[PDB]
Amino acid sequence: LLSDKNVAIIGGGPVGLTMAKLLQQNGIDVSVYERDNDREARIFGGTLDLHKGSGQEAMKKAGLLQTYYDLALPMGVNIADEKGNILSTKNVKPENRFDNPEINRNDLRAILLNSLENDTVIWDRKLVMLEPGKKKWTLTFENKPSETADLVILANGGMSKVRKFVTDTEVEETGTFNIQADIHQPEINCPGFFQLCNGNRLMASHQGNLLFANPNNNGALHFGISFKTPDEWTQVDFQNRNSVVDFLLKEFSDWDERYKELIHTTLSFVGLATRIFPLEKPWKSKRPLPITMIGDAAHLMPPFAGQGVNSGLVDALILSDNLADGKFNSIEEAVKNYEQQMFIYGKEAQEESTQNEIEMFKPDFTFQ
Ligand SMILES: Cc1cc2nc3c(=O)[nH]c(=O)nc-3n(C[C@H](O)[C@H](O)[C@H](O)COP(=O)(O)OP(=O)(O)OC[C@H]3O[C@@H](n4cnc5c(N)ncnc54)[C@H](O)[C@@H]3O)c2cc1C
Ligand SMILES: CN(C)[C@@H]1C(O)=C(C(N)=O)C(=O)[C@@]2(O)C(O)=C3C(=O)c4c(O)ccc(I)c4C[C@H]3C[C@@H]12
Repeated sequence: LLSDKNVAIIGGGPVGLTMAKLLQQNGIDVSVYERDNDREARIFGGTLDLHKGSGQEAMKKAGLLQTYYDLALPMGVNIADEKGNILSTKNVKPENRFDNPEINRNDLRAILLNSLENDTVIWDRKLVMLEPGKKKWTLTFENKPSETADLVILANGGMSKVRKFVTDTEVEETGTFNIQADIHQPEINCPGFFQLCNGNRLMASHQGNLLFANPNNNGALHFGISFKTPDEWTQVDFQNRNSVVDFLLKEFSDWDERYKELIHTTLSFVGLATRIFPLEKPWKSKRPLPITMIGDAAHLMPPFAGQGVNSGLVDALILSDNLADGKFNSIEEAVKNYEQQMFIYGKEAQEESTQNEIEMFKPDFTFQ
């Protein structure tokens, strides 16, 4: 159905690599073009958890579920207030494979990459421009040779700049903001807080500020602080750690010293306004050649419903299935169908994540 043709996946995240695998195992010629310099580029962020009905199904179809279980770490959850512990949900042994197990992002990438043929991914390729030829797409990469493909799948994340041939829809800010950081040797560097986590994830919310932590992301503590974006904003510089610290100390002044210590020992902070790429409007029905989008390029949504990668890996599964069978008359029909399905579950997820985002920042929120 792609019989004499080649496919170009833009972006080698979890969604794009998985796409690559499901396509490659059906004999389809595919390349992944990835901005990052090489296999070993550190991916910043906390862990991902694949769910039994969605994410795990993609891995299962990929022959990678067991490997995901082997590397993934199930975790409990503690809910704390701006000092003490309010609930402790440890994982029960029949729930430990179950829509739980936390995996590190480099670990996940290493599983996917290893499952692929050699030289499927081409590194150090930043797609800047896309241009429709007669029977093929011409792809322009910063300071590197251009390439052509019959079908482009955009898997290049929520801030993809190369979406115009699918949709004119734009990324939007939702009104909240996130500060993320890693602490190494958390047991040395934030002892008291590491001891509150006690090997579990931790969440606390108080007076509009939400704190989330995972104490064991391959031995690093990853934490996030989220809040309604200030009307003043931006007016904090994420390059000057001092300006961030000062801001967080004002905001967190009521909180226990163990949380303050977290802000104190962090070397480097990443500030990111929550964004949504809303599935508000249908995508373009007239397109010059075959192109589509999966993952966060398709449906970037706030990270508070835990959804995100899961619906992206479902996109992978539905799309590859659709491309394989030759049930459809044309690539263009296969894409249309995938997109129809994705609009439905994607909108579901976006509503869930939006409503949770609203719920959580509602002034008097508590996690139970
Ligand atoms: C702070 C934060 C916390 C999150 N927490 C969770 C969570 O707990 N659970 C969850 O399910 N989701 C979470 N998400 C969402 C989740 O991380 C993403 O949904 C997932 O990584 C999306 O996969 P993706 O591969 O589609 O996008 P990405 O993961 O963003 O992959 C995009 C890839 O494309 C590359 N790329 C970008 N531009 C180009 C280009 N021009 N050319 C070539 N390559 C390019 C990038 O290098 C990257 O490799 C979170 C997101 C954020 C920001
Ligand atoms: C991205 N950032 C806002 C948060 C974060 O920093 C962490 C983390 N552990 O560092 C996370 O754990 C996070 O990625 C994350 O995983 C979250 C969830 O899984 C989640 C959920 O599944 C259902 C309801 C709620 I409500 C949440 C909270 C979300 C918090 C997310």
